[PDB]
Amino acid sequence: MKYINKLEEWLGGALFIAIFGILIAQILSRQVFHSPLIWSEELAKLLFVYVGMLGISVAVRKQEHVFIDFLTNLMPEKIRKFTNTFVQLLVFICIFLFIHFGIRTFNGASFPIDALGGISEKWIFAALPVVAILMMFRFIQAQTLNFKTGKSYLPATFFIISAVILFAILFFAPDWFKVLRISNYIKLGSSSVYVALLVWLIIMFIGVPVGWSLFIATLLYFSMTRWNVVNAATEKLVYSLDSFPLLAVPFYILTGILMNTGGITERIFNFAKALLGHYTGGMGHVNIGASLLFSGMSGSALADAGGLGQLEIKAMRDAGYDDDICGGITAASCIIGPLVPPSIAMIIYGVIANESIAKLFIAGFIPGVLITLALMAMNYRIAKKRGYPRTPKATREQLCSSFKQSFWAILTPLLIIGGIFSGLFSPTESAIVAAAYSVIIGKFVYKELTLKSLFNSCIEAMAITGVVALMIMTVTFFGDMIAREQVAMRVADVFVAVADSPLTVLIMINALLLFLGMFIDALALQFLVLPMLIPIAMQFNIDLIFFGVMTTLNMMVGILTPPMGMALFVVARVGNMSVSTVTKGVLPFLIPVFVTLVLITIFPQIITFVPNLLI
Amino acid sequence: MKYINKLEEWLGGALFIAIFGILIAQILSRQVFHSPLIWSEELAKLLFVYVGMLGISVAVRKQEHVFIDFLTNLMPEKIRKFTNTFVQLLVFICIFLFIHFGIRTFNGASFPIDALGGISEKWIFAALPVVAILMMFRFIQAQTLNFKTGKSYLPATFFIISAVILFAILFFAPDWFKVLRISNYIKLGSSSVYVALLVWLIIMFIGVPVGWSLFIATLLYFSMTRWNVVNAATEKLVYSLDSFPLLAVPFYILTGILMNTGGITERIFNFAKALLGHYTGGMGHVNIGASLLFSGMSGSALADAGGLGQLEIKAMRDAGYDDDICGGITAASCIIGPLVPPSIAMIIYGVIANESIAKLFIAGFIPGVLITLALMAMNYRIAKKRGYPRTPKATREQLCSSFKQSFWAILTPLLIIGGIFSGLFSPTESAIVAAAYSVIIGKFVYKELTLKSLFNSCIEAMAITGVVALMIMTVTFFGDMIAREQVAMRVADVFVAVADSPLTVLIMINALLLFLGMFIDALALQFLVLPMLIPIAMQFNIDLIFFGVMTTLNMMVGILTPPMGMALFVVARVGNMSVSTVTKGVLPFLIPVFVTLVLITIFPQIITFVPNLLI
Ligand code: NA
Ligand code: NA
Ligand code: NA
Ligand code: NA
Repeated sequence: MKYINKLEEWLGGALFIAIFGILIAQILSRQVFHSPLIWSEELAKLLFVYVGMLGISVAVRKQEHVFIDFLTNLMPEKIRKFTNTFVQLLVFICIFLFIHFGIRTFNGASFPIDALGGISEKWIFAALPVVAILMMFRFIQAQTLNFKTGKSYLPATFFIISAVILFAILFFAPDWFKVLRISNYIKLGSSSVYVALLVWLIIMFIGVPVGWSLFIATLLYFSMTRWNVVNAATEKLVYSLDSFPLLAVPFYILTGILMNTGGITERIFNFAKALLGHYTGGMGHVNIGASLLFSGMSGSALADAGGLGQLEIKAMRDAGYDDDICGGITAASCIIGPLVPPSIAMIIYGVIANESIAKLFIAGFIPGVLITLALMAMNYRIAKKRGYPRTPKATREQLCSSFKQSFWAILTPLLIIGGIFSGLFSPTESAIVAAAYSVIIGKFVYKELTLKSLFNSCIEAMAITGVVALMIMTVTFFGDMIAREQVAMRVADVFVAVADSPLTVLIMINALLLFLGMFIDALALQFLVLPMLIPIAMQFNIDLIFFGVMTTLNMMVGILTPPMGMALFVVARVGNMSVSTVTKGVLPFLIPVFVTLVLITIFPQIITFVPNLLI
Repeated sequence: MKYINKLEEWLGGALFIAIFGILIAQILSRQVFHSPLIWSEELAKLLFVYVGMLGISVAVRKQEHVFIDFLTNLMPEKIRKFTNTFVQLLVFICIFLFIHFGIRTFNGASFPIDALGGISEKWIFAALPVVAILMMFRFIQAQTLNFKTGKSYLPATFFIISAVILFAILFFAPDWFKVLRISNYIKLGSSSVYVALLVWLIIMFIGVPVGWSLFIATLLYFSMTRWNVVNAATEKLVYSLDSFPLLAVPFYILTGILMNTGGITERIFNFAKALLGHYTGGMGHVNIGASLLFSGMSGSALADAGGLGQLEIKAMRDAGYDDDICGGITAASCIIGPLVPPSIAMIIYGVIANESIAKLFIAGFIPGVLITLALMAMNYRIAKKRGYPRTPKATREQLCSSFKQSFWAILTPLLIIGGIFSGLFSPTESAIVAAAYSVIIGKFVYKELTLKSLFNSCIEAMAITGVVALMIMTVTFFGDMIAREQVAMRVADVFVAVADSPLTVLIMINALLLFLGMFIDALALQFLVLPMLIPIAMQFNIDLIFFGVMTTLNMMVGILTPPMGMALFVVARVGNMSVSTVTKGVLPFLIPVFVTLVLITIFPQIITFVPNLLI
């Protein structure tokens, strides 16, 4: 079907541009003309729903949804074939039920959209089935290649025939499906939730994506007890994306993509080198400072690691640094980005826990500074011990010229931090302002931007957001089961004798997260673990801002821990060195991170005092 | 199918607003910032193509396409049933072939769109089939109502079955249609065009719409001689709408609709009454002046007749004027609008004849003033003869206040005329400027416009333009047949002994048009007659600007001529009087119009000298 080969990309880019313009107009009108608008937010959320659905469809087409690949890599090809067939079957079922629930909920929408002219909510609720059909088509398309390469046992015609038969049964004899209700045959009772979770773990491990396994577990739970209750909970699937705080993700991603161009990074690194280059430790300090500077704009670590390593490692190697130490420094300095705001992890945690993003950012600011100072101290100690030389002192004129060149680029982090801390802007408004400023600077003051490049960047940002959107909707759906069955209360009742001692609970949770982070990627681990943990945290009367900061730091420590750390692989690839050297170099730099984690775990006041002062 | 019940309206309104904004930006940038844009025109035309197709679809759904209804009104109901079935059959066939040719031409599009980034022309050519499917669905929908009320013999299931069978044949064995080629059975030869024209007339009279009958005639001609040649000509169907001069129609219509509000007309009429009300003839002069003022903004006569009669007739009746005279004045004064620019008829003539719209607009101004002066003279003569009284002289303060009130509204005609005459703007730019100014005035100075009202007005303007678009495309298609066979040359060769005497040819053409205008509406008559007349005019070396002006005046005279004059019916309805009295009152006022037509026919220098001076 060649004439619909770019529908999602083009339509999503158009919607993205429209939303960007709408929010820009809102901010400009409110701040300058003192003329607040009452429809901009509603329209932006309405469009964002469709943007998210389109991103999900693109990800489904390209087979990019996140999944756990630890046990998969240990399987033979023959064994992998069966499991890869099974996961396609499950995803087919998931998309079918997706379409069904979308149609039903669209038919059920009644209330109007006040503050937008009284329009009906059907406009919001219609995005689900319309894009679900396209997702089904994309899945069928991908099955052709899957079977062609020999990775699955099922062709596309099988799925087409099954879809036709299922639609016929649905539209002409739905009462037949009442034989797929597990409650007919066995009454499990209270153990239904435990069985559902047990099968959830297995299907997740065999290779099914997290976003689909979270849906399958809830469907099994409802089928096990009483099916007709699913209709009440199915509205959350759509209501989750209609959120204003969640809207800041794509714009932060776009800002990072725009600022990650080669020209800007060169200026920033040149300034940092001219500044910090002449001290004992030298290029290590330069690398840490550059990472800290880029943290204020980037919302992720791997982007920083893969954007600057080629440049930094050259300087450190040339100065006289060993390969293992330089790899370790490059890998370790990357975790600053997710901690210093803005940060995608904090946004996800706030959305899941219904906490305010601004307080999370303010609370998490300090740990970034502590980690940076500790890293500088350790780098100084190592460089002094190993007897490296000192680079020449830079003269003033080079500092002046480097600062003059980098001025506009380095101004952005101050913009964002001032906008958020002072309360002038909300996080979404701050993201919009940063994106607009970056676009202006790229187009005019550096000439590196063009309209086609901007459109491609918007498409890329939407594609990235699509992966997160599915997990968000499904985790919101799964939280319904978790809360209804009161799993947290039962777990707390089981874990007696540790109450009144929250320190032991924190230690246990930290140990569990540290152990799990060795084999599972951070992004999947967050969604896997948070829904079960947040209610248990609320059970013991643990502050949620501090809990969010602690969990985010503990998960970011994961990308450094063998076997499976993305930072290690990226650094080894970029610097052209064996992963063993990178690992041995990182080992000496893990002590500061562990010490910081211990300090914040035992002294919550450190985290919790700044946000109260500011808010 | 409830959830697609407003698709055309909403999408077309959105596209209309987008085009309006694009042209506004182009004009503002070029005139103020001296920064010409090279993509605005291409984008506007590309969007206008889709707007026109959507309008055609809406008109097809509502059954509003123009047709000749003279012979139809004389038929019994039982005899009307057969013909009404036949016309549905023919329209079904026409839409089917429309879809087929759209698909073929979209597949055949190769060249790119320079000045728009090199995009492919498939974007332009894709509008045809996509909307043709929707037109087919709307036709099938309307057939249900048609059969329900007993006006046709065929249900909708019949058409659905026929469409399915025809599509199956088209897609799986198209070589079967080669039995529908009339050239297999009889080789008519040179008489093919004559036979096609004869059947064209025959089917047109039984009530088939003009737009479909032209297409049917062309298809029959091609099938009669050699079918495969149709593919070369089918591109004009799409290329006709991709025209910049044609883009001025909807915006002039929108300007008229916006300015036809109750408040503005009240101010204009109050000013006119305060100005011209105290002279022998009085309210007649007032009515003529008000019509002249409204001509500069309105592009049609019936709109002026129906938007002002209720107010004018009251004043004339109260003054002491008889009913027949007041009806005659009201009916006669309406023909100023189509003559004084802007005018839709002149735009259509220029599009069909490839002449410049600006020259036609400048040339048609003088007759619009001669007619007004002659009408004033005749009204004075009648009022003096019948001994009506004189109204009191208005004092200065009322004149000052009426002016002060109407100032902004009455400014618009000067805006348009100055913009066009001075060469500052092209007609499309002038239309855009007038629409923007009217919107601004309605929203701010007079506080009468709202976004919903503007959207509804845009929808109405698109609906009106949809009717014209189909006739434009089909007449462009039919011109190919007319030019290929050289009908004009043969007609000229038949009509020997009149060459070297263009006066006799003009007299013959004028007599024919005057005779035809008695039974056929002006809008249908223009498309019916122009395609054959224009080549014959070119044959005799007759200037085309003068020919266009003369034909437009001759056709506008039609709406006054019984049996069938729309002006008479509208005036009788609005003034609540019998059509016989309206006719007998119009009779005395037809002498000035005939004298003006004779004068311009015998003295082309009256028309042809102003445009040469200005251009
Ligand atoms: Na960050
Ligand atoms: Na790890
Ligand atoms: Na006019
Ligand atoms: Na007439």
